[PDB]
Amino acid sequence: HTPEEALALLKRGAEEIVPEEELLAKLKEGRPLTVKLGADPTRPDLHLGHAVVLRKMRQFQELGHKVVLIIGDFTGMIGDPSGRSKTRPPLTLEETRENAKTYVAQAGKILRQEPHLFELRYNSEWLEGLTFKEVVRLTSLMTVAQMLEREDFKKRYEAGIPISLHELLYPFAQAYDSVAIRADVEMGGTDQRFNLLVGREVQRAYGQSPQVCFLMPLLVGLDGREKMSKSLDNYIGLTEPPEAMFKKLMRVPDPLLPSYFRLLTDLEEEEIEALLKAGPVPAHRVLARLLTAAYALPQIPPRIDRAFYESLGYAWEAFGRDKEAGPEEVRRAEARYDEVAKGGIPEEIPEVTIPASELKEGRIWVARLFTLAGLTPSNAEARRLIQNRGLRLDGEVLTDPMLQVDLSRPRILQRGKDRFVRVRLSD
Amino acid sequence: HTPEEALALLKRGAEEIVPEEELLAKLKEGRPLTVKLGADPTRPDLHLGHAVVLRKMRQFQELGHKVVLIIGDFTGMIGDPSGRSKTRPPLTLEETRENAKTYVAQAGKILRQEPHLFELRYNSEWLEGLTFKEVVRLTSLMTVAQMLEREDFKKRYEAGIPISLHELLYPFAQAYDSVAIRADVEMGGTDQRFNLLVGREVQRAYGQSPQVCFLMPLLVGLDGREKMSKSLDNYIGLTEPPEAMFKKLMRVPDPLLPSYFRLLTDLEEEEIEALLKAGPVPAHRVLARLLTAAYALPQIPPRIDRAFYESLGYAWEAFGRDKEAGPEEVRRAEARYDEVAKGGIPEEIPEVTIPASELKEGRIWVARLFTLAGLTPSNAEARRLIQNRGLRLDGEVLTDPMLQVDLSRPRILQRGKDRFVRVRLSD
RNA sequence: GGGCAGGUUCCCGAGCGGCCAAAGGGGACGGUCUGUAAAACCGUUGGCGUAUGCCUUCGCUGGUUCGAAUCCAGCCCUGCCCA
RNA sequence: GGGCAGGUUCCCGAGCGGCCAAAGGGGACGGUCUGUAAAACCGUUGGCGUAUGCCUUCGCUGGUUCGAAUCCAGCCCUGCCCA
Ligand SMILES: Nc1ncnc2c1ncn2[C@@H]1O[C@H](COP(=O)(O)OP(=O)(O)OP(=O)(O)O)[C@@H](O)[C@H]1O
Ligand SMILES: Nc1ncnc2c1ncn2[C@@H]1O[C@H](COP(=O)(O)OP(=O)(O)OP(=O)(O)O)[C@@H](O)[C@H]1O
Ligand SMILES: N[C@H](CO)Cc1ccc(O)cc1
Ligand SMILES: N[C@H](CO)Cc1ccc(O)cc1
Repeated sequence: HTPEEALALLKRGAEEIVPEEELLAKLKEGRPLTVKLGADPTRPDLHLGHAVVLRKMRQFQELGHKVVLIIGDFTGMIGDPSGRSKTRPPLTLEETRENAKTYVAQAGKILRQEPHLFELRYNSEWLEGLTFKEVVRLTSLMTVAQMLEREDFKKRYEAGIPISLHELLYPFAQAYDSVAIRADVEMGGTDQRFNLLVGREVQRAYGQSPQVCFLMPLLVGLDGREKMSKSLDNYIGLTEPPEAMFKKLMRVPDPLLPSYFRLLTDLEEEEIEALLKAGPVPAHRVLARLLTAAYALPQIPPRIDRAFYESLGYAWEAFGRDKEAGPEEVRRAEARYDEVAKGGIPEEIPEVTIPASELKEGRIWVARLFTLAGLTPSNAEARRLIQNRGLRLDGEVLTDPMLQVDLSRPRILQRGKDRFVRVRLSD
Repeated sequence: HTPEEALALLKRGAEEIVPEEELLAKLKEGRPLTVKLGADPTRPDLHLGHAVVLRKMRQFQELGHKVVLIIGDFTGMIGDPSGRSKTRPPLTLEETRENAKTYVAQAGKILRQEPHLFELRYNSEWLEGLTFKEVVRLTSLMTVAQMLEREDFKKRYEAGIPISLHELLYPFAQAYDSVAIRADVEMGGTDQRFNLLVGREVQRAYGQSPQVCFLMPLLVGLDGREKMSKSLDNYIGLTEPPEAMFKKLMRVPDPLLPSYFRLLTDLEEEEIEALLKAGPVPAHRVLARLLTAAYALPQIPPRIDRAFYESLGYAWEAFGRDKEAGPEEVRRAEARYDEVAKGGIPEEIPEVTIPASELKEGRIWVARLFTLAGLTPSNAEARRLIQNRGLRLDGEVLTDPMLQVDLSRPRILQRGKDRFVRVRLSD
């Protein structure tokens, strides 16, 4: 694909690219551009949200450009204020580096690892030794009125909500990473406009070609309103078992399916529109199958498309009705979903042995058992859950909080619609 | 003097000491307290303004405490925003270190140098290696709303006047210097409240006894309104020749004499009040004599008082009329003042030889001569000055801008009331 | 990144095509009155041996016209409103 | 540094001396209806082998009273107004 042609593929599904005429230009230079993308391991594991920007990076690699993944072990220590309406809490450099592990491992599910298209870097490499005098020069490149001109900060300032002064350095620390690696393009979610812009500003200061800001739409999380985030618990991990990933995707609030196909799949608007035709449930089945299938593999395919869907063994014309077809892992997944919907037990449930000592008088109080089992944070809670008709013992809905369970033979504990644990005597 | 007693001597003439009960306490610890006082050599030479805080430091040394003079060669690079209503301009670390020279030399005119009472330090020693991570911790000790709560910043922000973000680090850089040397007390002009307070804040963060902020009144400069400053050209240098120092003090606007005696001398309110009795001119004579006398010496006396005034040979009862009395240097000084008032020539005038080549046709144009002499920035100016009846040749008020001066024998050039230069042929 | 308002001489600031080295105010400098003060008042506030001559100064770099501080073009910087 | 208003449970937030493990709203969790969705509705929202018993939780540390989340004292932190 020639320049003019690449700028298209890339431009598709993208929120905004500014300044676009510069990306079109850089493409014409016939040399691997440097595509930057950082992530602050404040919490482990990546998720479908990240997949939004990562699949895009992948696509840049696919057109021969090099991607540099910046693991913000340092920045993550400071905490990125973008969005947050409250100072993010502190994090030690040892912590962020612990999380980083997951990020490296996991990025691979979407990114290419071939050395000429992928470099890994932790900004703590070049940021710890940034000198006080050097900082002063960065922070002198912008004015107070400009910082406060940010959505996030404005609101907070006006609302009289504390803003730690250090929260103002973050933009610059991120900005530097750009200079650090002469980035041609910095990838990002829309909530990174500001940071990506300060990146251009700081690059000029260091006499470098101002990177091309590439913003991707933000994927909304399972709650329906807020964006997917590791801190909001509304995400679908990139490395959850197919069972889990499949069920969660079956829960993506209806009003979002359109967005999910656009940001997570490669289906033509037409194919999407016709899917919603079949209705909500059917679409979910499809969306779920694709992604559970895709992320099941060691690395997703260059394109999650109608063909890829069919290559699995499904009939696009079947619109999800063809449950039987499909991989012997996505199958069982969708299968577990349905059994549970019906109110049946999942085939494979986690067993958890219970030391005879934990017994008392030969039995064990249901309240405590559910806790010893990790289904309830505590007896009191269990009790409460039971009064609320929320736990089941061997399929039967418990009703006697004082119940004394007999662990002679295994038992199948249950909490809510889909949390199962088989337990037995081991001691 | 016991603690309770010291807290008094010190408290006299001082703007405010906060928190006072802490200084009273520290005094009782019977151990040399650490009195901090920094200065940013943005421009060379100290002046009577500085003398305000320096004489106070001296007094702390006089009661046995140790003074640590911090030469802000680093801070001076950043630029202290206090007061300034516009970002101070940049300064290289090599520059500030050039100026520093003057400051060390000159501080001595007021400060004691005995090692157990005086230490010299350039904060660039401990500030250059302050790490980015370390900075983040300093700037996290305060909120935006608090920075903007400053007189200086508020005004500017509201007034829509640019505030470089780096201007916000200065407080912290100064604050650190406190931690750096476990300062018990930081001295300062009232325009340093904020900085001195952030110093306590930052000390707590580093688990140190929050220093005692000691604010001294600001001495107003010769203009009459604005405070004396190296950047406003309204100062009287601590190391100007007695001639100069004497004449400038004879120009201290009347409405300020009270302040000048209080901040620069050690005369009881009573003595001051009775001086103003004699009237303006007489008081000036006295004020001038004292300080010109005092700063004439290699180091001022512990107290510029009525006794010291008399020890010079003056009659306090004479109220300045006794012009003859006095040192053979302060005498000639006051003498030059008067001759010039009368319109006479000063005895000792600076000569400046003029290379025959500079001649043209045997003469030299008055306009150019005044420039070759350093009395006028340029011919045009000279011409203009002359049209304005502002230059004199040999006592005669020039009137012919095209005049061709004859440098056969010396000539006495003059610009305004008191700028004289004798010039002659040398080549 | 996008919209609008700004960028001019020491500072702030007016600026129209040629009347622009460029209004006014401030500051500062000279001067008068004085006390080598203040106030008031009167001037000055790009440079060149002395000048229908040239250069420097209107954010930068180009261009239009005979002629650009004004106009056009790209870029830089600030405030506000955005994102 | 000084004045005033705040600091309470996952969040925001009411709080009076004992009625406080502490109102209400949000979120979240259970449940009903469903499509393992939404909306609506009904509950839950410190812990302890099962409890006129104790502990943890009202910014920190002390103290008053029989009894403190409420009161007093010093200190910490935030917003506004100051300096
Ligand atoms: N839900 C999302 N949808 C789309 N892109 C996302 C989403 N979350 C994060 N990203 C992108 O991934 C990049 C890395 O995110 P990172 O984890 O560093 O911070 P974050 O925004 O706090 O993440 P989280 O959303 O997990 O809080 C972001 O710069 C953004 O471009
Ligand atoms: N006119 C003055 N009157 C009284 N104290 C002064 C005066 N000028 C400066 N000081 C004091 O001297 C200290 C050192 O001043 P420094 O030269 O570092 O900064 P500055 O305030 O810019 O000085 P300047 O007044 O020369 O601009 C200040 O912290 C202040 O305490
Ligand atoms: N700050 C972004 C969100 O956490 C991630 C990041 C982006 C760019 C970097 O150079 C570093 C981190
Ligand atoms: N910032 C003050 C005025 O210039 C001077 C100063 C005061 C304290 C220091 O630690 C350093 C400099």
